[PDB]
Amino acid sequence: HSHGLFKKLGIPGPTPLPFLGNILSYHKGFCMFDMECHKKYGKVWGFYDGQQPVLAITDPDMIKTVLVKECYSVFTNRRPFGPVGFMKSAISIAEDEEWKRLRSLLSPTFTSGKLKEMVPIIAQYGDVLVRNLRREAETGKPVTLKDVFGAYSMDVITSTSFGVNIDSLNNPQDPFVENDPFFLSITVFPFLIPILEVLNICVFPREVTNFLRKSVKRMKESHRVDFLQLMIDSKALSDLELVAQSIIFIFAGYETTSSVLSFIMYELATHPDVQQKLQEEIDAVLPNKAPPTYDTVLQMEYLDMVVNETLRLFPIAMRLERVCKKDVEINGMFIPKGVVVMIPSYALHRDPKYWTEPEKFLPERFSKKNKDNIDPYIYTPFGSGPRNCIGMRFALMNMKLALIRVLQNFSFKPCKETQIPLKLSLGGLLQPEKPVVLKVESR
Amino acid sequence: HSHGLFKKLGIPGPTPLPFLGNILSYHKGFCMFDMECHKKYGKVWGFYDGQQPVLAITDPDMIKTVLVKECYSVFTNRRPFGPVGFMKSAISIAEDEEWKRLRSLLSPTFTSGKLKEMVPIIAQYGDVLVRNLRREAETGKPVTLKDVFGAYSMDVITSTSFGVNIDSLNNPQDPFVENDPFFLSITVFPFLIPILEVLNICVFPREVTNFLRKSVKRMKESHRVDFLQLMIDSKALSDLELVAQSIIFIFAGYETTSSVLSFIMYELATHPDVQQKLQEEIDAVLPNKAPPTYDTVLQMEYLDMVVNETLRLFPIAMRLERVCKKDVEINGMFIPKGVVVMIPSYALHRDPKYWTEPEKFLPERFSKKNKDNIDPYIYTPFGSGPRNCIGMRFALMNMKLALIRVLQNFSFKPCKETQIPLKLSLGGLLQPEKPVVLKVESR
Ligand code: HEM
Ligand code: HEM
Repeated sequence: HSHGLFKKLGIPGPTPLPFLGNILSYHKGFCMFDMECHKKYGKVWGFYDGQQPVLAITDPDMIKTVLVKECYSVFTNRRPFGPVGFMKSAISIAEDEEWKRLRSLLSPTFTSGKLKEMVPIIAQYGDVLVRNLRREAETGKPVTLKDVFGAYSMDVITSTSFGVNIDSLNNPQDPFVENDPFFLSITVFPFLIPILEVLNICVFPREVTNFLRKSVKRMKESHRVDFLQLMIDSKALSDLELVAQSIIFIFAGYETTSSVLSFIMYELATHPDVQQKLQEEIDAVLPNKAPPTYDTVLQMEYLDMVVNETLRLFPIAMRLERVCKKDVEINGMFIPKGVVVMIPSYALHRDPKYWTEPEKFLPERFSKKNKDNIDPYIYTPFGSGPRNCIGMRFALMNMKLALIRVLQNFSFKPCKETQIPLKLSLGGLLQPEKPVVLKVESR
Repeated sequence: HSHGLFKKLGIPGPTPLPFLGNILSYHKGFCMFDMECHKKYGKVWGFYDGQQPVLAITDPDMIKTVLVKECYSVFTNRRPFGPVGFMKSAISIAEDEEWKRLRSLLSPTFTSGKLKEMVPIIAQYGDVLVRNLRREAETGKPVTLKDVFGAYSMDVITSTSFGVNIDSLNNPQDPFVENDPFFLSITVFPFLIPILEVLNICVFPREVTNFLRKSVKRMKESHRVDFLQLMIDSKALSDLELVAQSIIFIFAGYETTSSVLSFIMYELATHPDVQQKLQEEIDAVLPNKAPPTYDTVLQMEYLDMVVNETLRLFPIAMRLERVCKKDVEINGMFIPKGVVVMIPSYALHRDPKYWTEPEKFLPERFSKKNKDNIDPYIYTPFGSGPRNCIGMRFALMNMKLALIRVLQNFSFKPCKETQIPLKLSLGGLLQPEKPVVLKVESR
């Protein structure tokens, strides 16, 4: 019974219940629980995910020590969840030297030279997204963004990860990836995890994967550029190791790209002045609906300010977590072994200590005048340090290339069904209660 | 399902059954299973303790690499058993840097200077053992050795570990330590170990310990020398850490000292020529039943030859085990991570490759002429390397000091109930089927 740990260290926090800990406070959500704790407990507090002590830090120098300084020594891996199966070889689930080999083997896949080669492929579906948009604009009714953006993010994934060119929205019969009530029990009962592993049970639907893996056996052997072809050229890797990384690239590129693009278009439709100014910049850099290029995207500054400010209001990861590998003492406080150090990214992005009017959508926070006054460890939408988001530059380029072609042809206004203000899904995922619906008018 | 590992590496061994592995071959015992495997599979073979692959090595250079060379790097810890409770801080159960701190903090307790201070204490009970022997000799009937030796080993433990002077055989109402059907299930079902730990269940009777711990709270604080006083003088230790080590000293000093002394007196009674020659040397170094001292024991060579030769026939540990911490390659073979490397000490001590007439009791193998021709890694009754038996010199001095006072007064002859030949307990423990009973005559 380690529930007396945070009071044995003099660290404030909510009082844990037996077995459950503080998981009953998650009825508001992880975001609201972190904002309420940071408000009443200060810079450092602790809580218990069942029997697992979780220490939350908000000090920028202390965050820098965890994410960047003592990364390879103390804070190398995140906390493990339940039955992972063969997915233990995922770069995000790998630990210690196992991860260092994968992070070094997959880093060249996200080079500035390799990414510029991917711009023409994902810009093709930017035209396909407009094709499905023009129809759902000429059909004359509000459009659910997560459908067209989910299809776009799916098409971008398949062509960049394997090259299987599909129109996910127009070919939904073959998607082929249409893929609390247990994870609440799994964290309070971590002793049941080895039982599910020996039963071949996994948190992911285990019957999947196998149909995505046998497709790599025919195309890897029996001039095209994609994530797969860049991994085969590369001690050396395994065939099953190649499958696990491609699965984590789809999960990290599907729900993330669509949700952020959904939050962005919600902020643009609710702020026509920002949408008006952004479309003027898009028309200025790209005259007469010019095709967006790699060098063109990296020039539009107001587009970068819009993407950065929406990621502040909605950091879809919510938290940054590291596992304390041994008894250490960082920046003046003692961290015992086994404690999960957590960085509340959502709570820090809405703190009046660093942001003026946190609930407001003000893209001018990230202009070249005020961008220098932003702490790189208070604003971490992609994490930081050696274990940051390895697909950060790919996601930014993928999302912006869609925002240009979408705004080059359409203006977005709210509808009667648009949930204003937007209510964050009290669930576990950082999304909105009711899906975003907007009016799409042709320019 | 890792049962194809040893055949994926080209390593011979018995074919494992699902779930069970090769545990059904333990109906003969660990000793006979290791002798049958070393006979038909050669220098290296592998088997499965349920789902745990165990690689057995017999090459002396390969044993030296595991026990001595790559000890701190690869082969640092032994395999873990079931619910350990607070006993995870035991030096023998500790792992990695946690063990290095305990092995360094407890090594001075077994110094040649500290041990010579313990000789007068354990020689006192050598007189008490003769006192109970003279009565059970004058009572005129065969004597069960494990009773008088178990009481002697218990009295030596209590006085050396805490100083509580008792006559365990004459005060058995207050001992106070009178302390397969589950461990076979626990190794085939290792997924049930975390369940027993969270239920406060331990492999040891958990209701014990607590009554031995509250006695240290009154005597540690509220000039005497013992194992306890030598540990208090000593980053620094914890109070609960001091309790765990004293428990492992009793378990390692009770069953081991009594059983080896039981095997020795069986070999002496069945070989009167060895008992006659040993008593003549004891009378020569110690004239007229002289009291044995520290320097006297280290002079009797034939006594050392008798103790060493009995430990060859009965290495009560049977096996030496280390856990492979990472993928390595020792002396020309690849050892994957997680494989338990095992040294069959019993099988090596009875191998005709290094011993002539292995089943014979010939103390002349360890004379100063033939002791140089014995490989220190084929004969390992106390292990080897940094994680060898830390109480080796204490056990040798404790057992010899009893053998001198016992043989200074009594001769030992077999009886009608003496099991000849001695049948090793088919159980898990390295002992004899039926307890040893001998005739004790006064000189
Ligand atoms: C808007 C889009 C995205 C956001 C906001 C985002 C955010 C994040 C964050 C906050 C982390 C944790 C960083 C840390 O713990 O220090 C992370 C990790 C990671 N992300 Fe993303 N991500 C996005 C898209 C992607 C994409 C498109 C990919 C791949 C194609 C990707 C692959 C990964 C991987 C593999 C990791 C784990 C890296 C490791 O453990 O070494 N992410 N991401
Ligand atoms: C005839 C008596 C004894 C024999 C034959 C014996 C044998 C052994 C063997 C074979 C090992 C394993 C070595 C290895 O794995 O490399 C061991 C370990 C150990 N023994 Fe003994 N032992 C005896 C008595 C004792 C006594 C009297 C004590 C303490 C008072 C003791 C304390 C220990 C400890 C603590 C370990 C584990 C050391 C570590 O893990 O670092 N043993 N013993």
